[PDB]
Amino acid sequence: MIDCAIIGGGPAGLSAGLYATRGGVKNAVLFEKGMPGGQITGSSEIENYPGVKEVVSGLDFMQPWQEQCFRFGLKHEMTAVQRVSKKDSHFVILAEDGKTFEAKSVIIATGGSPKRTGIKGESEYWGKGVSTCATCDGFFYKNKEVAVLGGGDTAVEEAIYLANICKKVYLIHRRDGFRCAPITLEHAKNNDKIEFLTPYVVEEIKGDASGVSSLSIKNTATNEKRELVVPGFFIFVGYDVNNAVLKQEDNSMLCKCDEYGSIVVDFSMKTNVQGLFAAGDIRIFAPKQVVCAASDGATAALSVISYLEHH
Amino acid sequence: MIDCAIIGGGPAGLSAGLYATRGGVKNAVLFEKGMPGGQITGSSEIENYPGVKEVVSGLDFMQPWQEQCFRFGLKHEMTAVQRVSKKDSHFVILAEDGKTFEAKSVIIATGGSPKRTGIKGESEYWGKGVSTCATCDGFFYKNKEVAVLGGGDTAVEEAIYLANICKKVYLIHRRDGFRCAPITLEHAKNNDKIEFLTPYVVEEIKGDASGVSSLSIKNTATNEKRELVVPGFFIFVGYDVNNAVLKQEDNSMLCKCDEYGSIVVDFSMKTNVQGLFAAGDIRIFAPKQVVCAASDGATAALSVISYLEHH
Ligand SMILES: Cc1cc2nc3c(=O)[nH]c(=O)nc-3n(C[C@H](O)[C@H](O)[C@H](O)COP(=O)(O)OP(=O)(O)OC[C@H]3O[C@@H](n4cnc5c(N)ncnc54)[C@H](O)[C@@H]3O)c2cc1C
Ligand SMILES: Cc1cc2nc3c(=O)[nH]c(=O)nc-3n(C[C@H](O)[C@H](O)[C@H](O)COP(=O)(O)OP(=O)(O)OC[C@H]3O[C@@H](n4cnc5c(N)ncnc54)[C@H](O)[C@@H]3O)c2cc1C
Ligand SMILES: NC(=O)c1ccc[n+]([C@@H]2O[C@H](COP(=O)([O-])OP(=O)(O)OC[C@H]3O[C@@H](n4cnc5c(N)ncnc54)[C@H](OP(=O)(O)O)[C@@H]3O)[C@@H](O)[C@H]2O)c1
Ligand SMILES: NC(=O)c1ccc[n+]([C@@H]2O[C@H](COP(=O)([O-])OP(=O)(O)OC[C@H]3O[C@@H](n4cnc5c(N)ncnc54)[C@H](OP(=O)(O)O)[C@@H]3O)[C@@H](O)[C@H]2O)c1
Repeated sequence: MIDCAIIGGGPAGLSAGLYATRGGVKNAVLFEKGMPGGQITGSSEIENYPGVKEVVSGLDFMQPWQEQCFRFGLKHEMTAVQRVSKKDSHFVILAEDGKTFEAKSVIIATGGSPKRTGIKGESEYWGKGVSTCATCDGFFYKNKEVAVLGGGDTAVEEAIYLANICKKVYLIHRRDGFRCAPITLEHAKNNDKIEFLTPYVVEEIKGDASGVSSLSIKNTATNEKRELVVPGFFIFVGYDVNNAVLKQEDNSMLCKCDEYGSIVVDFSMKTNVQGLFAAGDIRIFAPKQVVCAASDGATAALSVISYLEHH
Repeated sequence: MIDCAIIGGGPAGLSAGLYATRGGVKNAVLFEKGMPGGQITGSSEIENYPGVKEVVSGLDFMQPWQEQCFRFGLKHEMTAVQRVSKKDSHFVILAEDGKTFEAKSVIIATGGSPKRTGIKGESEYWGKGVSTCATCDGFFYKNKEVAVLGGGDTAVEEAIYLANICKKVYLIHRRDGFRCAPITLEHAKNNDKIEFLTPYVVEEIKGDASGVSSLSIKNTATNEKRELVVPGFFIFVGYDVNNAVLKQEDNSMLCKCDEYGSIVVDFSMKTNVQGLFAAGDIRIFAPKQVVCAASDGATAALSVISYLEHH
């Protein structure tokens, strides 16, 4: 059977594959439902991966990972995994096509999904002015004006963060009330670089081939419309980790997860199930950066190597 | 005063500097006693950093980090730091030459130090067949023979690791007795791909332009000398994390450390001291890889950014 099955081919899984195979794992298989690369391939520009000097698209950034991470014997399985289960001292991987695979160890590296809005223009402008990543994309708008959408802890915290980089932040939310921590709302309210736009909705994201240039917004109470001119629009309307593969036939989870469904790991990326590891945005307290996902992947692979030595 | 003082300019410190400054920290200073880059600059060949497909020396690998990590305003203070201390709500950085600097937050990124033997040829062939990093360099010797020096947990564990990649591992130690865990010695003694050479000392590491080619070894019970032909020599004769800057005037330690002196951190790279973070090989459970060190630096910088917003 497979020595290590890696579920997901974003930076976490790719790095895990590289490390596992270069660490002597003889039969490592990367399961990935599309082309490996993960979420960054949706972005028109990345500049914050340490050691990579030139600013390029996310797709171009991930291109060299394909040859490199497979250079040491990693195998690809292009399929959507439906379920990972533990059976005796190994794992059973069920694919959506009905195929089954068996593995001695497993690294879950399935990432997560920012919640989207379906606002007109969102799909076209995703990654070219529409972002869900303030750390990744904020600095591209240094001394420029941007808008933020949402009323939770993430939206308000990120508005505050962006206010220290951008000239001005328009915080757009569909009610006068917010569900973030009152203390955080207090801080945002007292920041002169944040302009609250409530109760508002965004009706259209406008731009051209080079990206976003304006938002059509509307006051929900008065129906007054306005065209807000900004090159960056940050959407923080929620988030869900991709933990579907953990769900067992009896509805339980494969391994321990937190309140939000993220996989609990220790510093070795070990779950509470022997031979099961996790890496990247799927795990608790993940920073949601490529370098961090890749580090988790490496760490999980090193833990797999140690586990397989004794098993 | 300085917003964030980053102590050490290896991949952890460099990545922290990049992230801190791209996150809007206006006055971030990287304290580094030499040229930034850290331990990888001793190696002649790196291939395992996810996303960098070219195989180049460690010095060349780190060259682009110099421009990139400083592109967003980071400053470099070229000095050896003697101590980091708390002073009311900020920190004082004391240099070995007596200069002092005040900072609002600090990231400790000082790495660690493998112990050197001083054996003839060790300096000459460092990073050219002499290594202290089995993950970094092991795979270069796939299906070749290598030697490992030392008799502790690290030497014997790494001999076992290398025996799963190499054709044969010679485990050389200056006594018949080992100080590793009993079960580890048992595993190694019963591994057919490990040959014990005890009690022996290595008198010289020999090579040519291509790197290491042989060792001169002496049996110290019989005084018999002979040549051992191997292209790779791994030295594991001890290790110390670089935690000297934590030691206070009153001999107390600045923050909580583990039994080996490594800094305790949470998943946000926070120590038990407010405004003090750590990153890289200095912190507990560090995998000792550039991508991991860089991930920690990024994470610590994100925590600095949040800290400074509230302070
Ligand atoms: C708009 C945008 C811009 C970004 N720009 C940057 C940036 O500038 N810098 C940066 O560091 N990061 C950037 N990122 C990437 C970000 O940091 C992510 O956090 C990172 O990609 C997470 O990596 P991961 O490997 O954990 O997960 P993901 O990237 O989500 O990868 C998971 C992979 O698993 C696959 N998968 C999931 N479920 C299954 C299944 N059941 N079976 C098979 N395959 C499965 C998915 O198809 C995907 O390829 C950006 C993200 C976005 C959305
Ligand atoms: C032989 C060898 C080969 C390697 N090759 C690879 C490889 O192929 N792949 C890989 O991923 N990694 C490689 N590395 C690097 C390795 O991964 C290290 O674990 C990594 O460099 C740790 O990074 P760090 O930033 O935590 O610490 P370090 O790299 O140790 O950097 C710490 C920096 O802090 C400075 N510093 C320390 N104390 C002070 C002070 N008091 N004042 C001022 N400055 C200070 C030091 O001068 C140093 O530059 C190699 C290491 C070795 C020894
Ligand atoms: N510091 C912390 O402890 C911390 C930090 C960040 C996140 N978290 C937690 O992590 C979880 C995630 O929260 P998070 O803010 O991502 O989001 P979360 O609280 O769900 O909030 C989502 C927000 O987006 C709004 N929204 C949803 N769909 C929308 C749409 N289609 N159009 C416009 N607005 C829309 C919601 O509006 P309504 O309010 O009108 O429904 C809500 O304000 C929460 O439990 C949060 O507390 C904690
Ligand atoms: N799994 C784990 O928990 C784990 C894993 C790794 C390390 N550790 C711990 O980390 C600490 C460091 O261990 P480590 O093995 O790096 O080193 P360590 O225990 O100091 O052992 C060093 C070894 O190198 C030998 N040596 C020292 N100087 C030498 C020289 N100049 N020439 C030849 N041989 C020399 C020593 O010989 P002598 O024996 O003759 O003095 C000893 O066998 C230890 O506490 C170890 O237990 C724990």
